[PDB]
Amino acid sequence: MAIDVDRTLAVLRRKLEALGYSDPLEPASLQLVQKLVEDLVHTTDSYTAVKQQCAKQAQEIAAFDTRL
Amino acid sequence: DVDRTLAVLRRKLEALGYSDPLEPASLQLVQKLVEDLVHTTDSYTAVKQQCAKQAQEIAAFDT
Repeated sequence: MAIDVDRTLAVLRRKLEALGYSDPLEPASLQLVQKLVEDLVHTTDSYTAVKQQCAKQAQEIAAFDTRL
Repeated sequence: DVDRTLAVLRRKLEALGYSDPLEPASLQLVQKLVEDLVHTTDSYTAVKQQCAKQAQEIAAFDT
């Protein structure tokens, strides 16, 4: 997961130092920006879900404390 | 359309000796996206680890 982000940064960094991505209205440039946005959305979704998992587990843990 | 307004504005700025104004703006956007992407990924990983711990703690309560 962090490996995927790492790769994304690697590809991005190549593109920036590489030529042909200097024109932000070039389709390749706009889709590069679009990919990053979508990556952030998916990652933000996953973060939200795992926050729920953690929250449910905290509830299960606190449920034991009361049983004793 | 907005695309033509920017193209016109681009041309008039090249004439005045100014580089494409969209490029700097685009770079800043990417800067913020990268930062958010990494920050959110760190938090994700951190919570993901907290779940593992809690999972063990829950496994111990059972047995």
